[PDB]
Amino acid sequence: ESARSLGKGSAPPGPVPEGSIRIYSMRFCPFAERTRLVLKAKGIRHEVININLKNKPEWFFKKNPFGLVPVLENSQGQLIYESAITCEYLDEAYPGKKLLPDDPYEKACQKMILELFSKVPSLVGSFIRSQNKEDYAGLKEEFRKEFTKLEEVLTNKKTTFFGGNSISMIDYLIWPWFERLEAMKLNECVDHTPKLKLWMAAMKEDPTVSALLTSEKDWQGFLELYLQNSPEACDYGL
Amino acid sequence: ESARSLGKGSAPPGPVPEGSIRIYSMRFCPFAERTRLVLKAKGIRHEVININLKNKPEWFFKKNPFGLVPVLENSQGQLIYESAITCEYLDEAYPGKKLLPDDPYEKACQKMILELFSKVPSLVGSFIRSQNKEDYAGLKEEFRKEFTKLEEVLTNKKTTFFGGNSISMIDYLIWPWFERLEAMKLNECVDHTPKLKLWMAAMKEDPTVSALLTSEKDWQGFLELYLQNSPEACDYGL
Ligand SMILES: *CC(=O)Nc1ccc(Cl)c(S(=O)(=O)N(C)CCOC)c1
Ligand SMILES: *CC(=O)Nc1ccc(Cl)c(S(=O)(=O)N(C)CCOC)c1
Repeated sequence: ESARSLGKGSAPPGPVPEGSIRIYSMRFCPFAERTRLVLKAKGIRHEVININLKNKPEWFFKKNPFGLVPVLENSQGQLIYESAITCEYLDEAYPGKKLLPDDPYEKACQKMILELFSKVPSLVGSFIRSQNKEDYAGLKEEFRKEFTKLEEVLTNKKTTFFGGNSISMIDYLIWPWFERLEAMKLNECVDHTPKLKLWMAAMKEDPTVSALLTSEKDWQGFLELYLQNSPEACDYGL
Repeated sequence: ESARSLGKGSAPPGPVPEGSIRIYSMRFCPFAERTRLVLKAKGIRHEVININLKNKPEWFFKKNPFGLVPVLENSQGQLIYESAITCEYLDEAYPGKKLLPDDPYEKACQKMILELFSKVPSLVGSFIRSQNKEDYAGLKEEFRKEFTKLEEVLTNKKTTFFGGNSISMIDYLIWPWFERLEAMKLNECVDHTPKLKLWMAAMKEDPTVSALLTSEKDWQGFLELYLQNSPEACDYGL
């Protein structure tokens, strides 16, 4: 019940309490998962408001002019949007495990890997446009070309994760699209990328990843409603 | 002569000397201008190699797998690519005026403005596809819609520049597309954005901006060669 989304007609929410940060999220949004993985990895006390992205509250555009999740709002009333900006803000503003390195070059390397990854989220988009076994063969080739680039980074570094032998920001920033691969029937696309495939196994063992992972049944329930343009897609399961 | 570009058949260059950083650039590339504005604003000793982007040296893909400028290479042999990553790396790695704020929220704000700007560079692309007075009217409307978003930020802050009353990273990151507006005959697109129009006048007075500004005759010379796919476009004037 508590996780039910707010949509059109919902009262603007009150001030974020001191000692807490608020995320405007949607339970199946991969971009907002980035921000929730960081909040959990850093142990930041927070509250979640889920937004019905099919049936947005008008007041939500006061939080983010683009009308997109994720959005952070703190007790001072500051608003931060764009998933990679929300994650970096949280790593700098809060104590705990640093997810980005302090060294400028190593930090730039994490960003360059994110850049290597930057076509993957629009391919997941495009997966919607796949109607038949022919489009599905092309889609799989497109994922393979992108995954080879990430495979090369792990072969150069010979580390468990993209930022070294410990999980760091860059892993959490790319993870949500890998999480969705099995439910999209694109698991085979890591078959030519053995290190990327072991990276996925190591990610699923991470306490933070494991605490936020959605079951394939849960993601399928969402997608089917999403693809009808159902106002209930966002509240699948509730 | 010294600024002449290296292209196909050119010897791989030697190691970057200690005390210097190298940029792989192209004299009329707006993305690489971002990095050169930062190098100049921060007083960083550097050397420039200009790349013939129409006739790339094969060795240039060893600097950047994407084959794009800008690229930084330091004396340790580290490579940094993507214009916004090269600029942030330089602000963190070198002394002088900080171009990004230390406060995490104010830094996130600069990034959110960059996000507001993110459609402008592909419209400049698209300006190439404009053939006639009708396409030019549509193009102008598209620039206006984007410029209104930046106009709102200056009206909210009531500062000279996008990051406060002093010029900072965010100004240098968006400047190169405004510099090119007069030569593209898109000067009129700031006519409904009076604060953005005054921001352009303040930018042209900045010592760093003014030191790197290319004349309209120089940019026209480049564009005409560029649009023929001339291998000499990059060396216009030399
Ligand atoms: C927050 C969010 O879900 N944004 C977003 C925007 C575009 C696309 Cl394509 C996606 S998706 O790849 O997960 N897919 C279409 C399912 C929809 O997720 C809302 C997500
Ligand atoms: C470095 C660089 O010039 N990159 C680049 C990539 C695409 C586009 Cl469209 C441009 S441009 O908007 O300046 N224009 C097409 C002129 C070409 O500049 C090389 C630049």
